Amino acid sequence: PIVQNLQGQMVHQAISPRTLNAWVKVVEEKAFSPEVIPMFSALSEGATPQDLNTMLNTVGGHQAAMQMLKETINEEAAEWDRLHPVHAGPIEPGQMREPRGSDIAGTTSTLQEQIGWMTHNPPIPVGEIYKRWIILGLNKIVRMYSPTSILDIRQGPKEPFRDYVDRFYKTLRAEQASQEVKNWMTETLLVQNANPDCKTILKALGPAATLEEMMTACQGVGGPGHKARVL
Amino acid sequence: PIVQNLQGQMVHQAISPRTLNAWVKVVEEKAFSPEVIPMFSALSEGATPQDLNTMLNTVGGHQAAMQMLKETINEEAAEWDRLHPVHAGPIEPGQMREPRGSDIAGTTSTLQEQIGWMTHNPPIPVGEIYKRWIILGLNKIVRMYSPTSILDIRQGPKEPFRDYVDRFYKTLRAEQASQEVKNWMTETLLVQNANPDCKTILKALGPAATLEEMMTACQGVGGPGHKARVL
Amino acid sequence: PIVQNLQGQMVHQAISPRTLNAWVKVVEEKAFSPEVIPMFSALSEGATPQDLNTMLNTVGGHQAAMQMLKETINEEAAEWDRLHPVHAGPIEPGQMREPRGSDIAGTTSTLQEQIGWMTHNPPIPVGEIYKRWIILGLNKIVRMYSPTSILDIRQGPKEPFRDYVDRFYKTLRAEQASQEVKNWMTETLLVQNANPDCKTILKALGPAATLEEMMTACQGVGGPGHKARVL
Amino acid sequence: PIVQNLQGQMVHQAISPRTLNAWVKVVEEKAFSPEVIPMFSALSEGATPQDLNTMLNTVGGHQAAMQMLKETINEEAAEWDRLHPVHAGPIEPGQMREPRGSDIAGTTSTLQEQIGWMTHNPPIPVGEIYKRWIILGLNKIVRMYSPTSILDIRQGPKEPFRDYVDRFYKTLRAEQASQEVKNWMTETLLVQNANPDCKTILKALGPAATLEEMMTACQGVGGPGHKARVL
Amino acid sequence: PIVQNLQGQMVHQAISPRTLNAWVKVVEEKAFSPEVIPMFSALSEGATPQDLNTMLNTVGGHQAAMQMLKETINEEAAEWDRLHPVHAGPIEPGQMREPRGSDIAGTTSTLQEQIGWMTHNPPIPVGEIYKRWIILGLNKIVRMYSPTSILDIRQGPKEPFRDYVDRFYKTLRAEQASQEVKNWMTETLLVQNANPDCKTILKALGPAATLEEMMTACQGVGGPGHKARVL
Amino acid sequence: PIVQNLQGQMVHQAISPRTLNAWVKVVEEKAFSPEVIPMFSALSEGATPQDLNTMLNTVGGHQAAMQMLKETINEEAAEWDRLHPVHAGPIEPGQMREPRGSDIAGTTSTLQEQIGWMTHNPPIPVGEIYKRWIILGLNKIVRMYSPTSILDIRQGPKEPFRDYVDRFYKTLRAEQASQEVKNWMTETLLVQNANPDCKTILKALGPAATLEEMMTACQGVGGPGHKARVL
Repeated sequence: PIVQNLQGQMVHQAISPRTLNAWVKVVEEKAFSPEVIPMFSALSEGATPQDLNTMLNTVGGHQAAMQMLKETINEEAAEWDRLHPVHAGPIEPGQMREPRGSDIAGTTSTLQEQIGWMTHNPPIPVGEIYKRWIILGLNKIVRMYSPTSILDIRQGPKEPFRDYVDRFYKTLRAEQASQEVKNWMTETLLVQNANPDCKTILKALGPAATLEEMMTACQGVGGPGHKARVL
Repeated sequence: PIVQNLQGQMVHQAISPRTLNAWVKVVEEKAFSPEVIPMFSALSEGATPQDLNTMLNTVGGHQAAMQMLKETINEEAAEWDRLHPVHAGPIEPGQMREPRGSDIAGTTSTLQEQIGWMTHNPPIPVGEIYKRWIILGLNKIVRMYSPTSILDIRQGPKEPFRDYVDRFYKTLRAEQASQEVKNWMTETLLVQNANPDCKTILKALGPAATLEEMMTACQGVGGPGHKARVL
Repeated sequence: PIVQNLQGQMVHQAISPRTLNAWVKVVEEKAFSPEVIPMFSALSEGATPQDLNTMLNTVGGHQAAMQMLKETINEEAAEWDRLHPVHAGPIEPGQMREPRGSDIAGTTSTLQEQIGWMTHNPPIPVGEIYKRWIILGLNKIVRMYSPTSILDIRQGPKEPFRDYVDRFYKTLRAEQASQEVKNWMTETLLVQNANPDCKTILKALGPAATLEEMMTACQGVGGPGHKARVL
Repeated sequence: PIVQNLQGQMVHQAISPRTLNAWVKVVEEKAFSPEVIPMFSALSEGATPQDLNTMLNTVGGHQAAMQMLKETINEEAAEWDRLHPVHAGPIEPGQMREPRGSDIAGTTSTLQEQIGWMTHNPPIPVGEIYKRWIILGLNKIVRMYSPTSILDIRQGPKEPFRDYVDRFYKTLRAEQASQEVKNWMTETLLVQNANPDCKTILKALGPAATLEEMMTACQGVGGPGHKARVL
Repeated sequence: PIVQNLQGQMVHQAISPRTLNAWVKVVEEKAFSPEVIPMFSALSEGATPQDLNTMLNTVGGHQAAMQMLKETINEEAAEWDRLHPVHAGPIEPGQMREPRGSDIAGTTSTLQEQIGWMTHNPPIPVGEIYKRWIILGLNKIVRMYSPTSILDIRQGPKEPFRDYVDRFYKTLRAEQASQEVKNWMTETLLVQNANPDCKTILKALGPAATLEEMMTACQGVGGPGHKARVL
Repeated sequence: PIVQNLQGQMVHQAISPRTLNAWVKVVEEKAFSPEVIPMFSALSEGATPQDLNTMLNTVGGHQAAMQMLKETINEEAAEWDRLHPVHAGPIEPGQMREPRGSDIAGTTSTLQEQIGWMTHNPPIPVGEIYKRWIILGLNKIVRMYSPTSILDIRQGPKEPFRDYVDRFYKTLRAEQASQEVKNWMTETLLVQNANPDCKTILKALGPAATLEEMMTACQGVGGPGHKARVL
């Protein structure tokens, strides 16, 4: 990784292998749940492409999904090669070469080379770009492997609103369709697939009613207060 | 995180996945509680608004909680909107631009602008501002996860004052009413829903008497259904 | 806490959450036992009032004992407030005002200000005074848990004196009895209800003995359990 | 190792027992998996040849395997001596000299010379060469005691495609055949040993198509839902 | 404990709850065995009496033992008063006072007296004085609660000499008698209580060979099953 | 123990009982074993001779070999002391004395001077000498506890040159058998009861074939060695 807030010059610094074992622990235990991606976002911060392949390639398991990840990163590399014109040397003797797509994967590049483009005036953030390609591919892997579908989250007759919301959100989180697509569902579908006791407050009483009145909706067996269950 | 320092200039510091993994170990295995609030408060000390977000976005479980937390912040963001001036003349120097409420909450702002506002004279304490707005959504969660309802608890007929007080005090604290109301729970309701030996001792002891005597009451007695006392 | 202890150069450092979480687990597992009291003293060493408030209120242990521990902080600050009458209240740009009861607990006050009384000449011992208010509150909770009966610990005719001496020193650690009340019990409990062969030996010794002499005594019971030199 | 990032990068740090225990656990779970080579690359960041020897003899299990690895070290160490005619400078330690393949494997060298060499201008990268020799013996064991032959795996009779390729890509990963054979096995052995109506889909999609289109196919083989993670 | 020795700026530190949880697992495990005497004596070199009273009162079990430790300390605090009275010569304002034996055990002294005496030149080391009454205390508990005799150990018929010699040296360490007597014990009892076939091997080996020779001879009687008994 | 992260200044901290205990945790659980020696090196770099004396005397187990090691660390002191000319100074302000046998072991030395020597420029490394002395005692306990009699390790009559490896190389890790007589073990004894096909491969290549060449020889008997090493 590269560190530049301890003193004002960039210096390279080793990865802790314990953290790698913890990232392995989180995808070994929790798999393709959309919550894992935060640990990786924290992992990949302030990295090089050499740190990034180490991070991608420490996950030994899940190789269909890693091979889907590998296809997504090859297609962004390949996009990068056809969106530029074809020459890639220094503009003038003694200036540096231009980043290729494969250099961004650290494939055809070495640590000093990647870091001199990161420290140059102006720099090219090849590490943050390679992290994007993984992060797209993680967002892809969570959706592909989600067991539930966001239109068919439907509220039972014995299920609290808070329990419905816990099923809806996680599934909504793991689905990869757009932000406004996602907000539009929370105006529509969230109401639509609610049980009539919850839906009755959400349609008729609307914006006027308290947040609390909605979150304690469809929980009235035994009156106020939350109900202890082992599940 | 950030390193404010004794006489040096304040400085940014490298992300910890081990803090992050450690934080949601409480959410996953202890759940949300008044007891989380000073651990979260000590854990989120020295944190930027972006570190605060990384921590909250990690949380996978608890999504009717997470939605209660987002909504409860949107009131205090929109409160920040009208406090902010319509016109007051020229923007201060030594700061990148001037924030609005989303820029406080790390939402729209870059980690340079955030530390920029801290480094300006005087400081804008964006992450300390935000740190309460989370605690308010935390407060709201505490009132949606309460399972003891302050009227309908009582002391059982021969049950310890030690266990009753634990019963009444931990309920009282999560109840969201004014202190004058909270004092009425302890003045009236308390006595009343206590069994006759614990009220009778409390009636019998004077105002400068020991609480070590009150706190041992009702251990090895028969109470209603089993007594021989006429009162 | 404060670091550079007792040296003319003291500076505050935030408590690690790992340290705090060690104090939360120490408290949840060992509970309000005699053992945990000096464990609190270590952590209290150079704690501020503002750390001490965190330590007291972050813990998920029995609340009726915590409420009497808090009610001793309230008794001790109205006593201090009784001890020193205080002239002139807070003013906005002021410094080095007199410390009220509320402020020594850290309630009406802020970190920089608490620091101000500790770095004064000669220094106020702001956390020590509050620290002593907690230690009393601890000691009172041990008297609530005390065995009802000292006369039903096992003290029959085969029960050995060293194991009985544990049974008694644990019955005493809970009671916390004065040297004049212990002098009554060493004769007419301890040495009286010793097993026959050991009490014959203890009748020759007499009960005014030291523990070192009492433990040295008892060679003439069968086997090696009571002997001080073993063949 | 040196993990130093401030100053002249010269201050050596001791490797930790705790880290070497977390490493020893990985060998206990997964000795023969290629997810170990990046964990071990991550553990050998910044190592001296003393440290590399400490880490090689920390593993106690897999006797024949770590004595294959040591065979492999000694072969390259002897390769090195007939690759280089005439080693420059003293034949004895502790004066300016060319490290032999034995000084490189740490055997005739000292930490004192190993730091001299790594701190030289240009730096002589003894802990990196010694790393690469361990990596070459480690890959050979990892391929040698691999559990799966690529040829003998097949799809199961009422089995999905998703768990069949979960194994096939992971098996193609520690495969010893070169990329041109690896693409023939992808091209042929995948779709040869696929079950008949998936073979249908495979050939209908063709080879150039995204893997993601194939990962959503052959799911009605598993039928109705009955075992996935609860939201 | 006192840290940062020999730079010209001594520092004091405090003991973390996680350290304390580790300490009292170890002291309650090894209370009656000599194993405890090095642990205490190492931590004395860096401990104030306030540090040593922390290590004493956190242990939490063995009340006859651990209190008799404290009685021994107050016994030897009394001794100190009449072996050296404070202040035989002059005394004046601004001069550092002589320690009393209650100032040694920390009971009457402040922490600044205790660091002040220690950090003088030639030093007054009150931590090293207090360690004598501690180590005496430790020998009194392990002497009284260890019933183990050097006079009942022996080698059975199928017992390895290495197994007998290891138990004998462990019971030798436990036995409190001066080295010249122990040299006698090895001379005599160790040959005398050895197994006849092996008293013959030692008669054939003679008296002037090494400890390595006795324990590597005379082994392997235990059928196939011998491997469980010896390492 | 000492720690240093920066040039030309450092921090001696007091010995953790947690880290003392880890060493005890390796000895109590795994005893004397090859991997004690790595772990012990990784631990002991920052340790003073007083740290190392604490680690030895805290052992409670394996007491006869702790004596064998005590004799070994003492005779190495004697060999260091005897074989350099003696000109043994006193404690002299601003002059460093010449380490002698007893000084290297802490015996006739004190904590200031142990930091002194270890942290000079160029260093005087007494704890690095003292490491090697302890190590040389430990090779003897291991060599006693490890297997022996390389001649008696035979191949089953139905074995296909394949399963002897793990006991055979454990004995060769224990002490190295010389290349001619290890050829002779292989040619004369080891292959003697073997199938004709394995006897034809072993004689063609010679007794000194690679462990890679032999484990990939004799294919498809189904004998000894046809089990998984990790499952």
